Amino acid sequence: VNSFSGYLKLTDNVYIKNADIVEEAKKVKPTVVVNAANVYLKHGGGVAGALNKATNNAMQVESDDYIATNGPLKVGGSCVLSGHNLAKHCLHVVGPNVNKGEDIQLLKSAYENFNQHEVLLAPLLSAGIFGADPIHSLRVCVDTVRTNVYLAVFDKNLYDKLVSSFL
Ligand SMILES: COC[C@H](O)C1(Nc2ncnc3[nH]c4cc(Br)ccc4c23)CC1
Ligand SMILES: [Cl-]
Repeated sequence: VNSFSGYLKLTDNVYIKNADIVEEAKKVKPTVVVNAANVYLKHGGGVAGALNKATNNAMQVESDDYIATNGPLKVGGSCVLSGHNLAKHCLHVVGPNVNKGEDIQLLKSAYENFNQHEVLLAPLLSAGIFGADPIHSLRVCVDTVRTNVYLAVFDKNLYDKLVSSFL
């Protein structure tokens, strides 16, 4: 039993809700919140901009030190950093950005990072400003993630389309 509330169950292990991931993280304080990161951990907009803003820029400060030490992530890769006031940990996951020409096949590799964590609160990777089809992202999520994932979808219209079209 866990504290996630109001989710629709899609499969044995995937759940979905129309919710602002920032407000959801603040309420649940999950062990892991997933950020829709880029390789530079520059949290300017989309989900990343919103999560970082909610930490009062502490996520960005921590991220800049991480990059100075380790260099950029790989597309499809991830790193675990602090969850600040939102979660115990933040899993920064880089899905391919279609508006940069990145291989959509890398989306499966990106979701594989979720399997290293038993339970996660997450957005749909590569959706939003990353330019991928969210219906496809949900399909890859369901077919790749085996751990327990709670997906927060900000847009109500998109949420209804994802549920109604789910196979
Ligand atoms: C149609 O594209 C939206 C997608 O659902 C997407 N973004 C989000 N997902 C889940 N929680 C979220 N809280 C936010 C707060 C701000 Br401000 C901006 C974006 C998000 C956000 C890309 C995954
Ligand atoms: Cl977004």
